Amino acid sequence: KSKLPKPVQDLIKMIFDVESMKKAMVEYEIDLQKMPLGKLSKRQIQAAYSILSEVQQAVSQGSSDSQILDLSNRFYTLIPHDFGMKKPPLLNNADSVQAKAEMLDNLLDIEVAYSLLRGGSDDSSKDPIDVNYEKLKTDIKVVDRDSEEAEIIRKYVKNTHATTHNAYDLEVIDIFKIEREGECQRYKPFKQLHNRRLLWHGSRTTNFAGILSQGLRIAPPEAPVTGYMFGKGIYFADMVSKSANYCHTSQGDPIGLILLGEVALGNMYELKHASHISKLPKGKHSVKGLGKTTPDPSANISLDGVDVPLGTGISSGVNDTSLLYNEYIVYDIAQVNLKYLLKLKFNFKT
Ligand SMILES: CCc1cc2ncc(CN3CCN(c4ccc(C(=O)NC)nc4)CC3)cc2[nH]c1=O
Repeated sequence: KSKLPKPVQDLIKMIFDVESMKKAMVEYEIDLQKMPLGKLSKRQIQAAYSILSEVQQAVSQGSSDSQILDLSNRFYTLIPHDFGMKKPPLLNNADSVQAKAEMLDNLLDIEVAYSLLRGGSDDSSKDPIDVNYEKLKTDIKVVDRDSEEAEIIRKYVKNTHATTHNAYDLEVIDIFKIEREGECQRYKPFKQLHNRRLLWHGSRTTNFAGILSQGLRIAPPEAPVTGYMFGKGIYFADMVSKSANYCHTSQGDPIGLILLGEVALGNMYELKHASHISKLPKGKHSVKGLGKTTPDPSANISLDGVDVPLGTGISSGVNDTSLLYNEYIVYDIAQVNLKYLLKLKFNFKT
């Protein structure tokens, strides 16, 4: 029987749950009889991204519905969807391509989780919770509720829930301090960069075995750059609720997981609207999508030399922006050092 703290054991059980992975695939309208969890592979996902790229080239060039049909059908051949004996919906627009690119990004983390469960050894004398914990190659410690770091984190949660995200409220259940093996070494060139910020990154519970094992990653070269607002990078928010929406929790599944990462932003490339960029302009280290609302800059505090933007939301003074709240994007995976993982209870008001 595991000697791991009970919150850590509950975390491992949550993230390695196979029925949750199947549920996530059904939510995507994936046909599990044709493409079960076990048959998902990086080469099939990468091929589907390439087809999505072809569909997008065809839509941006103003092709007809009759022209696009063959391209759209190719995507469904690679990733079989649950439509029985009916014609699947046509992928003939930017929105349809973006939704599919987002689904494939998730499949990449689901594939990692399942490959970890299937690729090791079987020993009945060991607690499977300890076996699965070791597969993450991440030290996970419970942060003491009465500590200085816990007070800072709870204040960040309490102060940055947007009024426009008021259909639910958040309750912090557990705060974990995380250290992925090799991440500190990888982060070393960026450890003293200016503008290092502690930012949020939400994801579905089914992504976390992938995130803890492999870290936050960028969609592969096959992925269409136009399927993401600021291109292919790692996206973060300074408002807890903006990132909590990416957990995709519901009344039927109200427990989510959210990360706090130290992000080396350096010289920010400030943008108000979509820019499907491949690379950053010379001298820039990140993109800052300018929101209408920002946490109050005078309330910014420091936690182990990193800026924590935990002030309540105020007007940024930015006009004519596509964004209600800020977002930060890095285009090199080495610019992120994951620090904390929070288990949240979503209390739905609807
Ligand atoms: C503005 C705040 C914000 C934005 C946000 N945007 C997207 C996502 C979804 N997430 C993107 C990365 N994704 C990949 C998985 C594997 C690979 C891989 O294996 N690549 C090689 N790549 C990509 C998994 C799905 C979550 C988000 N959370 C937030 O808080």
